[PDB]
Amino acid sequence: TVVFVSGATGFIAQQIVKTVLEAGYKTIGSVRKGKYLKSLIESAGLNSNLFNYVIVKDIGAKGAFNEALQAHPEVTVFLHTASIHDVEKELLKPAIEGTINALNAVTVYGKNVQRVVITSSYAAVAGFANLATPGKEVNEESWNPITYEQALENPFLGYIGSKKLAEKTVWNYIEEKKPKWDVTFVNPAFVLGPQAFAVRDKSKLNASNEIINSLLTANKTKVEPQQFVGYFIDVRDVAKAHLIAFEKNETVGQRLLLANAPFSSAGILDIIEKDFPNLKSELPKLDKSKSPKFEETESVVNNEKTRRILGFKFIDLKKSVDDTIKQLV
Ligand SMILES: NC(=O)C1=CN([C@@H]2O[C@H](COP(=O)(O)OP(=O)(O)OC[C@H]3O[C@@H](n4cnc5c(N)ncnc54)[C@H](OP(=O)(O)O)[C@@H]3O)[C@@H](O)[C@H]2O)C=CC1
Repeated sequence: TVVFVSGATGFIAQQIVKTVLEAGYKTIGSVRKGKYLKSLIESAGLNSNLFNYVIVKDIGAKGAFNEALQAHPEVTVFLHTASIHDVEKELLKPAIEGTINALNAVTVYGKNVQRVVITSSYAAVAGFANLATPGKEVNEESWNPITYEQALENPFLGYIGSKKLAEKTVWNYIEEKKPKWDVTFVNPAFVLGPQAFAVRDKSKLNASNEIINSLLTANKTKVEPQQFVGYFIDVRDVAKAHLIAFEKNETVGQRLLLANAPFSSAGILDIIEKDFPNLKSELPKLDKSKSPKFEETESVVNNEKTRRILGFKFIDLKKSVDDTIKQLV
């Protein structure tokens, strides 16, 4: 098998590129640095003859992957991973077009592709903010009731909208165009965990791991840490689920809800104080009033279907946080 991965230099994608190579599959990643990632795998001890790369400056531009799928027609898996606070220019339309630019380039040029795995999100599963359904039931088939108009009112709700709607463009495409490849959706919740190989900037991680990292850099930046609630998932569990999304035949047309257990910025902090006492002078005191309560925004995730299909045991929060902190010293 030959697995293509868009935006390979990303947080989840680097873990995706890693666990695939550990399964012996070939890999071909996209890059905006190609030697930054190839020097990373070989030095990591991985079996390093299963990876090359392509250069793609932008995903939201038309035909972004055509010359990538016209230089290598051998690919048979497409892992579309590349897709918070922005600048408030435009976040919705490039997110839906960036996906469409790939569904138009995988169909028009990549015909050796059989399975496509679109990395979506839990934001396309349950509602946020004014559409919060606290205490209510959500599962693989549930959908965020947010609309395009109700989105991009916030860099937060806009990201929530841009992720719920970009998955819709795949659902509309597979029926409007009726392609020859099969689709699978991996819907990761709040992804935590350590980098695939090596951290590059210890002061700022990805937007998701800053949930952990802000607790460390708070006393340096003198920034009161923004607290969060919701469901977490370890980046290694998401990486393993992306393989099952194309290696297994029962994941076809399934929205793999990649959520473990609830979490909280306060709950994550307690793990760091116990397992890393040398940091007790670097960890802050969280305000009990600034803390969002769980039973108020988040629904009840019913991913019983996904856990049964994945079949493996996920990484607990303690191991996820411990492995995360171990990298940043
Ligand atoms: N907690 C989480 O991590 C969550 C993850 N997800 C989804 O999973 C995916 C992985 O995100 P994650 O790894 O955590 O975050 P990162 O920011 O680390 O990943 C971003 C990736 O997308 C690429 N990219 C972004 N914008 C562009 C662009 N305009 N043109 C080309 N490439 C671009 C980046 O390439 P480069 O870095 O080289 O610029 C990078 O590889 C995302 O699509 C995210 O929405 C879903 C829900 C939550």
